[PDB]
Amino acid sequence: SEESEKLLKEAKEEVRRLFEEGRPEDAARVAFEFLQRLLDLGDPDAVKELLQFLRELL
Repeated sequence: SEESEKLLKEAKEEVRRLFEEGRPEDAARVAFEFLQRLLDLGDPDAVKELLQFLRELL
């Protein structure tokens, strides 16, 4: 819902800010943590959107 929507934007802006500073492995741990959250929230569209957001960044 709104909570999935807020977490999704936060996931995008944090994994991007970690990637742009270095840490290719810290940025991926935070994405994997955020993917599982949104999964358990029951929002597969939010995990699908985050995954597409990440692939384009790399």
